[PDB]
Amino acid sequence: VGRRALIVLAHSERTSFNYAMKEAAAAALKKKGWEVVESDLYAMNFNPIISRKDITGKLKDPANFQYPAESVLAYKEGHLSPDIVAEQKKLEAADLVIFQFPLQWFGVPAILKGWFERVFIGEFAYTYAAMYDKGPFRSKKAVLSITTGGSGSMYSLQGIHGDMNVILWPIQSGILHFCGFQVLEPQLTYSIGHTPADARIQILEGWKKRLENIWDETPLYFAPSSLFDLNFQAGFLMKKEVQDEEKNKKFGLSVGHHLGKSIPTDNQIKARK
Amino acid sequence: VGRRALIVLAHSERTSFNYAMKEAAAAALKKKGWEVVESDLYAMNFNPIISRKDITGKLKDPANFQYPAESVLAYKEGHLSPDIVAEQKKLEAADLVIFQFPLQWFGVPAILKGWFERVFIGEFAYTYAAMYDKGPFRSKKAVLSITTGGSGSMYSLQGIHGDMNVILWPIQSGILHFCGFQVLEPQLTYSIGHTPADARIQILEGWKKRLENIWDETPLYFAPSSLFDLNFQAGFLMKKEVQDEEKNKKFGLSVGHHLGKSIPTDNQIKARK
Ligand SMILES: Cc1cc2nc3c(=O)[nH]c(=O)nc-3n(C[C@H](O)[C@H](O)[C@H](O)COP(=O)(O)OP(=O)(O)OC[C@H]3O[C@@H](n4cnc5c(N)ncnc54)[C@H](O)[C@@H]3O)c2cc1C
Ligand SMILES: Cc1cccc(C(=O)Nc2ccc(NC(=O)c3ccc([N+](=O)[O-])o3)cc2)c1
Repeated sequence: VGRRALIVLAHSERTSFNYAMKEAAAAALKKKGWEVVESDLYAMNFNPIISRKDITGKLKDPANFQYPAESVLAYKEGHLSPDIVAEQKKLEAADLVIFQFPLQWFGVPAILKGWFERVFIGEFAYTYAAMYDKGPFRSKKAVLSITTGGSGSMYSLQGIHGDMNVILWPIQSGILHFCGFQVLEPQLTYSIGHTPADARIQILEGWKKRLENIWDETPLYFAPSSLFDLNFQAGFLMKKEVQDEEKNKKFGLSVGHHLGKSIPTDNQIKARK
Repeated sequence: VGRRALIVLAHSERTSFNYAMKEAAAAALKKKGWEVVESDLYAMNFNPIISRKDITGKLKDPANFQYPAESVLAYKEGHLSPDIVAEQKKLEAADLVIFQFPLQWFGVPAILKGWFERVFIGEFAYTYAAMYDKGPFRSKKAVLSITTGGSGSMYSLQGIHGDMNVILWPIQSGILHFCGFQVLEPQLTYSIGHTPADARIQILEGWKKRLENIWDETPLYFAPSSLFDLNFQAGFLMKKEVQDEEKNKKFGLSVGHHLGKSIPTDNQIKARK
């Protein structure tokens, strides 16, 4: 159990179900003796774009600009934009991280996809040496909590919207696990434009119950980077003895590591593997 | 063949490979007698956030705000924000649509993920009746062209980054096909931070070759919405006779329609199915 957390609301409104879920998250963690940092994004009319004005001091190369390179430099010295630096020390503090938001266009709203870019800078958040489960934030846990337009049958394995494990891999593995996070199961509060008034409290209640023993959960299964060739000459492929083990096995490992086989369904939604 | 197009650069720089790819796209289409609209996003320091100030006139409900509902209303009358309306008539004009950008955090940069939200409004872009291949933009074609941090072996089926078909479903199906677009194959220009100076011309050349007979291509396979239960009582599931046809078949249909089976690999990258 850890003494700290971070919540990130990503909806304009303070009337929304997302706000209520955040205030429900707040009151829940506050009730267990956790510190609850809040990066209410829309409230702090946050910057979502990457111009060259993230870096404070002189540009090392102001002719052609690799933002990748010029950002990494700016961190280690200590002259980035301090609205990035402010948000960074919350993460160094916070053991848990909760992202509350709506699914609009099969992904996270624009204002969080700018948060991810500007804050998660190389060395700080990710390295191309310290990757995935070896990554900086490996001693942390992270959770998603989404508010969907369609129903839960639409995003089934055979709904028109297709699988939901598929829409969570880009995020839960590609961002959170890539930095280090032991990604816990997400909270899929579907079709909220239909739900009754009382069932928009049952959801808010089941959330608070869940948040009690949240650190003591077991996270989702991602093929650990102990199973891979971490050098860029072989091609960063999966280790060659482990390839033969899975050719007698029926499923994949993750969604992205389907291996052209069965997807162990609810890989990104349930944890028991 | 159509007499129009639209390109959307989503990188700050005009030195970038993305800019060169856009200028290469521009000169290519201009050479074939196509009109080339350009929404150079960073140049038009574009708005990526959704506040309530997209709608011009009075808010129908300024107590609790569904942006979904208040946006749809605002379109059909004709008093949205005109920087949205300006971008919209380009789409009504443009037959083809090219998205040039970098893959940062397993997806599209923040400034395009705001473009998608504010411009693709209900009735205009998508409907919950006219869905997918029946959708508004069904008489149009759309393409992606990406610039990646890692190499092409990393995003193989057994690389640490996992599949690339998996990272393209959220976008190519969940955005473009959902509106209508017959999504043509994407342009995966990998690891550009390593590439030699001359091979950063071979790529720019092969692009221009490809753009000549681009409309005469055959698009990617997405399970058409003729195969689905388009009413929200059964649950928007796949039609019940078609379910039995695929239980004797070995592969899935799409990535999201894996059906817990093999993924017909390069579903989102090659077209022959
Ligand atoms: C916060 C952050 C997170 C990231 N996360 C990931 C991740 O999770 N996974 C991942 O794989 N990558 C990641 N990346 C890396 C990202 O993919 C790279 O930024 C991008 O792929 C590299 O292209 P670029 O547009 O940034 O570079 P460019 O600015 O396009 O550099 C390309 C070079 O080609 C030159 N060039 C070639 N031809 C021409 C021409 N005709 N005219 C002019 N110049 C030319 C340019 O001058 C330049 O030097 C991340 C980057 C950042 C900043
Ligand atoms: C009752 C109430 C009040 C205020 C606020 C709220 C709320 O959070 N609404 C809400 C409900 C749903 C979404 N997501 C979508 O609408 C949506 C758009 C496009 C897609 N898509 O194509 O997958 O899904 C966003 C906000 C609900």
